[PDB]
Amino acid sequence: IADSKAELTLRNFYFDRDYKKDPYPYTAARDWAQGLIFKGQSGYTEGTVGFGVDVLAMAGFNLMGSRADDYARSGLLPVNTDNSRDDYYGKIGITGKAKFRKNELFVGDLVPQLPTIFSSPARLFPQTYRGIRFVSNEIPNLQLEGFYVDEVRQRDSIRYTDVGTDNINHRFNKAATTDSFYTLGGSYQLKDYRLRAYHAELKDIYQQQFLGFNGKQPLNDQLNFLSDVRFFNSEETGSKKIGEVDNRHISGLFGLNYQNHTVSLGYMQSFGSTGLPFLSGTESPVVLDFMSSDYSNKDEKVYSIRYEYDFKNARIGDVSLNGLRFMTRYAKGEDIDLLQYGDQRFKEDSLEFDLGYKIPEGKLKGLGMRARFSHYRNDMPTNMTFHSANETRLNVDYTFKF
Ligand SMILES: CCCCCCCCOCCOCCOCCOCCO
Ligand SMILES: CCCCCCCCOCCOCCOCCOCCO
Ligand SMILES: [Ca+2]
Ligand SMILES: [Ca+2]
Ligand SMILES: [Ca+2]
Ligand SMILES: [Ca+2]
Repeated sequence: IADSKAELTLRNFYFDRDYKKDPYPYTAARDWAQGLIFKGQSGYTEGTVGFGVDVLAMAGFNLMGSRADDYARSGLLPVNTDNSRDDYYGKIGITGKAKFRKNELFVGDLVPQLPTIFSSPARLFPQTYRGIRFVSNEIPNLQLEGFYVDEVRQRDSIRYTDVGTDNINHRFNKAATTDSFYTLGGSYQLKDYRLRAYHAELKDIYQQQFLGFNGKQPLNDQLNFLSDVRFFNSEETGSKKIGEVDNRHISGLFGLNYQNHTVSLGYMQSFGSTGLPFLSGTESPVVLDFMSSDYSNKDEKVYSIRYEYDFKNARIGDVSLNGLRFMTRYAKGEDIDLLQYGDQRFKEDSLEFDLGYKIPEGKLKGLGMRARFSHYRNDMPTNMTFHSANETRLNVDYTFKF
């Protein structure tokens, strides 16, 4: 007990991606949902080997009634083959764990957080996987980790299904599934920088390596230089169920932080015969994580700029603004090759705004609210995955810690 941990989160999420050109038959992807999530992580039994258990429990509700059925699926709620939402969905993940010195083994339901396998947090509930995770912290400053998983339960699903890939913008021959995925590597923490390397195989689909670093380095007493750089290398393997895969992808975001301001510039580029592959049900793993597209197409070059302010030291009269944060960012992607268009190339851009407030003290401490807006355009054909849209996400969350 004594080192157990538990939290209960209540979430209200409205999602509206309002398509500019109403690609028949939908005017928007939209849903309004509420969710409860319980996350419990026990400590370990005493013994040379210690044992414990972790649990994740999720209950979600539709707040739009049958009205929801006239819109394209958001991902907040399960949607049936006639487009009707399920009005309620519930699901439980359990994990058994064992520890020997600073080595831990986890078997069951998992929420991976690696560049080769990163559970999507971007809808109501987390994506989860079923398998085995091993983590060693025996080496100071280095965390070694691996996953072997064979099923995935998507954020908007109550069922485990086979691991695999989605087909974004017809990037590959098809979306495919398979029976296993494994990844292993490590993360090394320096004073001001973290360095990471991982290898992954999605059986008969692709192999992928990652190298990356991120840091926050003081240039003097008041100015910090922030960096996050990610490199992927991907190739097809085995029976090559999605066909050729041939990609290198580099992305970086570089920022200056001064007196609670941050200004950053971002760059991405894809190289190779294809775009970037990654697991189904989740966002691209590259540095720029925008609302309305993955920005990860074959040959796409991406330029971005970002501004943020943390209002920790700001006030409006007697009202402290601590717990307010503002961000805005713009990205443009060009030289997009959709493969089936000869020498034609495509382009896309996004202007986003993000305002979040978390109550810092008092009775309502822990209550958070966020509003995000994206104006997204592209000149891509109508059979592609992402369409010009004005996208709004509104969140109100409250977490109780036990
Ligand atoms: C209720 C206010 C919501 C405001 C949202 C828009 C914010 C645009 O924000 C940037 C705000 O920061 C301006 C303050 O300038 C201070 C000067 O430099 C040092 C301050 O730490
Ligand atoms: C839409 C334009 C891009 C963002 C520009 C922001 C430029 C500065 O705007 C400041 C607006 O005010 C925010 C409210 O600030 C309250 C207190 O800040 C106190 C700083 O000590
Ligand atoms: Ca519309
Ligand atoms: Ca159903
Ligand atoms: Ca319904
Ligand atoms: Ca090849």
